[PDB]
Amino acid sequence: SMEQVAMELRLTELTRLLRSVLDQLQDKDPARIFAQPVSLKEVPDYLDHIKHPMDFATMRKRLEAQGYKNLHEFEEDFDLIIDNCMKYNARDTVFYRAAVRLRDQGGVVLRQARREVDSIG
Repeated sequence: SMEQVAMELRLTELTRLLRSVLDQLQDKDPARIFAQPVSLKEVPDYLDHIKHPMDFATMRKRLEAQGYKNLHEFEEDFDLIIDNCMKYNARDTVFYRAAVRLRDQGGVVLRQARREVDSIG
C-alpha cells in the first residue's frame, strides 16, 4: 500500500535524524568509554550486576536496521548507557564521571531532538 510506504518513509527520516543525534551524543564521549559493549572476558561478573547492557555500537546496529520506532525508544537505550555505568562504577571513578558528563551534555542535544521530532512529525 501507499500508506505503508509513507510510514516507511517517516521511519527512514526518523532514522536520519537519530543518526545525527547519535553522532552528536557520541562526541560527548571523547574517551570512547561508552563506544563498545562491556567485555565479559574482562568483567566476567557484569551480567550479575547489569541486566540490560548497552553501548554506542549496539545502538548504532539497532539504528541502521531502522530499529527505533520513536525517539523514546532511542532515549531509553541512551539512558541505559549512563545508568548502567553509574550503578556498576563508584563516584570516584573516571567511568562514573564520564557518564555524568555524557548525561549533562547529551541532555542539551536531546532537548532539541525532541522539538525536531515533534515539529517535523
